[PDB]
Amino acid sequence: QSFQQPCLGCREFPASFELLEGDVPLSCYAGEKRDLGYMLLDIDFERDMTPLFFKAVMEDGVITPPSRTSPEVRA
RNA sequence: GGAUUGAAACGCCAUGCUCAGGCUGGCGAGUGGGCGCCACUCUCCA
Repeated sequence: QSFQQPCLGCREFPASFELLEGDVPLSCYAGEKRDLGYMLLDIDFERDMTPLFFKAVMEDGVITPPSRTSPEVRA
């Protein structure tokens, strides 16, 4: 069930979804590391729609952004 | 039931492959070659 059909960015791109109850499978670049540069973290609606950026790096195809609620990132 | 740099967003209207031209004039299948040599229907019952 759902409140509405999810989309991959734009409404013309629907997404099929599933719930996982087990282990994460392997990934295509499981044994490679890669750099992305800076990326968008989130948008601050409360302080008049202000964006935030952070540093992105991929290794084993897993990326771990910092918490967007953390105050220090709001500078 | 606030917010996926999102919520809305046509590649569209229409256009001849056309007019016309001979595969034609003409050339012998023709000269001549034995089906021949010889062979019992024949031996019986008023």
